[PDB]
Amino acid sequence: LANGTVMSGSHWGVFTATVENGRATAFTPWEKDPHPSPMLAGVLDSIYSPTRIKYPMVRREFLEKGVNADRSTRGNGDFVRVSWDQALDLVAAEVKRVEETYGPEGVFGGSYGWKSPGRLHNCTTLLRRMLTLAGGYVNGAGDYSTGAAQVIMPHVVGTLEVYEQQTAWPVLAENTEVMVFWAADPIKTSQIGWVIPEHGAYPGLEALKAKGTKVIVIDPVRTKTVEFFGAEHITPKPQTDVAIMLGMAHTLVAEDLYDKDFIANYTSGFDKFLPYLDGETDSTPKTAEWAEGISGVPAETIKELARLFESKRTMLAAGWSMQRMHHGEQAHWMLVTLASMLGQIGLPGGGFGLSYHYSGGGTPSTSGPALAGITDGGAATKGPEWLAASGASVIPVARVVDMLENPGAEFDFNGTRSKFPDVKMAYWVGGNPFVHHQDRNRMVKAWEKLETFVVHDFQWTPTARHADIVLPATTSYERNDIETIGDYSNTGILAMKKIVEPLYEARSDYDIFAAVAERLGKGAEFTEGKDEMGWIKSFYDDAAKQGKAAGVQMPAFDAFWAEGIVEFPVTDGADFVRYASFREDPLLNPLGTPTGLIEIYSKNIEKMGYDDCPAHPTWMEPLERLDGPGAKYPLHIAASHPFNRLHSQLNGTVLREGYAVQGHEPCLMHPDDAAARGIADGDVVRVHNDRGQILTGVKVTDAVMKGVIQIYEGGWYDPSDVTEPGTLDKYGDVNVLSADIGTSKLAQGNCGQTVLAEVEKYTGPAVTLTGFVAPKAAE
Ligand SMILES: NC1=NC(=O)C2=N[C@H]3C(S)=C(SO)[C@@H](COP(=O)(O)OP(=O)(O)OC[C@H]4O[C@@H](n5cnc6c(=O)[nH]c(N)nc65)[C@H](O)[C@@H]4O)O[C@H]3NC2=N1
Ligand SMILES: NC1=NC(=O)C2=N[C@H]3C(S)=C(S)[C@@H](COP(=O)(O)OP(=O)(O)OC[C@H]4O[C@@H](n5cnc6c(=O)[nH]c(N)nc65)[C@H](O)[C@@H]4O)O[C@H]3NC2=N1
Ligand SMILES: [Mo+6]
Ligand SMILES: [O]
Repeated sequence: LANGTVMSGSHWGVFTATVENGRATAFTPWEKDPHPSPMLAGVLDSIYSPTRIKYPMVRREFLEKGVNADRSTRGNGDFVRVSWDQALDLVAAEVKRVEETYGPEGVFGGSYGWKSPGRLHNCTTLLRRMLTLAGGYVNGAGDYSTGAAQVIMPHVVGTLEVYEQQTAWPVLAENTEVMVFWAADPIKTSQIGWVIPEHGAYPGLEALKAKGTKVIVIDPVRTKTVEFFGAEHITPKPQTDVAIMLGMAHTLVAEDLYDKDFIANYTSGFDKFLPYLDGETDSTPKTAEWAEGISGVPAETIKELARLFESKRTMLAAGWSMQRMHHGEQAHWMLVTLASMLGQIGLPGGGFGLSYHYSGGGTPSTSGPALAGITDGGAATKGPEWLAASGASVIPVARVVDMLENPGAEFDFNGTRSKFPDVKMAYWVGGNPFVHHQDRNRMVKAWEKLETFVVHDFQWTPTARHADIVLPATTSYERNDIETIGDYSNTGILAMKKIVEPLYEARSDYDIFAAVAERLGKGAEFTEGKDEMGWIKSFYDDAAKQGKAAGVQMPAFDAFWAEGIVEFPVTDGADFVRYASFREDPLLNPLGTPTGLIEIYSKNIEKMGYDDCPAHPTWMEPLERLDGPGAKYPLHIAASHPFNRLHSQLNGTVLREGYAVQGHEPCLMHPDDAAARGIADGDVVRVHNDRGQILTGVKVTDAVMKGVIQIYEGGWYDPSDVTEPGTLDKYGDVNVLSADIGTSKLAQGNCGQTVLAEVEKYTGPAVTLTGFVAPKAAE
């Protein structure tokens, strides 16, 4: 049996595995990783945990009745174990039947999800590769992270902005005087990467603290970011950040401090925004005192913050939670507008940055080449013949349930009108929509419209428990692959080597789709005559020929594989200043906006005439907010990203023991809010509102501000009874309480953090958790 060490990587970093008699027994972090993540131990455990999917399973009702099956029982665990040949035939038959009967509009292939890194074993692209050969599919656009901000930014600054390289960390160390983390917890969220992370922000944060720079955190929760710096902490009522920004802007106008030259030469439309700010249009001057009444943040604090930002070199590093809410578009639009008034855009250490908390943004980029990977083939096809009627071929990701509920209906998106297709089948790989999507009870009922639902995963998630057909996938650690280290830095290329043999009857997504493509008569088209190592060698060889051309030397494929990693050099990467060239000469280097300047007022958005997205940053009442006029529930749920999970990943591993409270997902509550309900620390509680009800376990702390509770997203939904409408979730999936609505007509983003609820001590009948053990028939 195999004994030795093997280096690989993941979403949590680079590591070395210890293998003993063919079993991975420890994962040790890479020696050059400046800040390893404590979740590595959970990654290892994820391979062997009790929720690992062993065999291909078919839903008993679906097996016996096909499309006439009762669809209300999806999720009850009544599965039938089948052979791979049986399951593959069924999957291929169903894909073919739906394509022939309904056309490409009948198959939803968006399959949103964080999957695993790797250029070959990219399950979502592999699924689209197969669906392409099958006749077509409906896809998803945008994402659940910057759903509103990625659509508003291009109308304001010209590009996406959120997924672009930031002013380098070192530039910040020598020039920044005031660092503001606005709705950002970089310490918590910098642990993972889309591709292998280099954890480059930790060293960057460490240099700011060593320099003694003043740090301000604006967040309702006292996070590790606050604690790490001993920062001045401002706690607004969730969803009122725009009110505070207007209050600050108003102060800068009233005391005549803002930068008129900056505004005059680099922006457009300020004069159309001024009247609103002064109350000329609505009779409501947006003062610091007016902001105080809405946000709860003292008027004088708001004025002192405004003045400090204007007199010191300030960097506004904003997170994404505050645009994952109703009217999300205004949050970063107003932030840029405030940034414009301060006049530091394009100066070393000043301006704003939207990716300092995500995937190493700000870590100096190397001069290394770009790495490519398997494609879905669409760019060299001549896909479906599509047209309105049948409907749109692309929907904004968060409108999947609206689509199911309203086939043929029209919807708005960024100035256009399209129709919802009539989807009959959904195929999901590498995602967990039964945890990640909003308003669980609404979505549980809307799923009944799908005849067939196919899922691949290696863990028994809520999504997999609800499938008609479940196929067991392998982890990254049971195969070979290649991937980039550093989403922005491009630190190097890593060989992701196989650690152990596939467990049970698990198969890679690639092999599964290969076999399904074979049954549709398209085997060679899918595989291209290459095997695993042939694909990986061609990605590397292409990068090397690109490297060569640019003067970067790279070893031959087998030399690279023997080493396991290539590292690229940093040349001018550490001196990068975002927007510097625009500041230096705006006429020669203008933005990609109609006017070529920062658009505070948008004529383009004006012509769309959307009620929920005015032509300039505006304060608007959200669906529900803490202490809002007529608010029905009293507590705001900060349903943010989990510290010891990657979304739902690693919930069914040994890490859960360290944070669960009586077996349930933890809930942070302030002592005063606990006292009022006669709630003691460690008690099981019922959290509920009009959309659903869930059980969590309380942790009493003053880390959360009064009026706010913290229940992280990602908990595995564990319904008491799937056939009972609004059944109680026994574990703690925060998305059973959120609403499923668009941010506005412009972006249609998710409003996953626009949630209010009530909490009461749980006194009902004892409950048995069943989400962390495999379905009985799957053992
Ligand atoms: N109320 C909410 N608040 C929020 O803040 C919140 N966040 C969003 C955002 S920001 C995201 S990402 O943009 C989504 C993430 O949902 P996702 O389904 O990507 O989550 P995961 O728990 O990472 O599911 C991944 C899934 O894939 C499996 N897997 C891994 N490797 C592969 C593979 O190679 N083969 C297969 N077939 N499967 C793979 C994992 O095991 C895992 O189950 O959440 C939003 N919701 C929010 N709500
Ligand atoms: N460890 C960890 N696990 C993860 O699951 C995770 N996921 C990754 C992904 S996919 C992304 S897209 C990003 C998300 O990065 P993002 O900035 O969207 O993260 P959140 O955890 O949702 O919110 C961050 C902070 O915003 C605060 N906040 C909430 N609402 C308000 C409010 O209205 N006003 C203010 N001022 N602040 C508020 C929260 O309290 C929290 O500390 O993180 C990434 N990093 C990840 N880290
Ligand atoms: Mo995200
Ligand atoms: O994401």
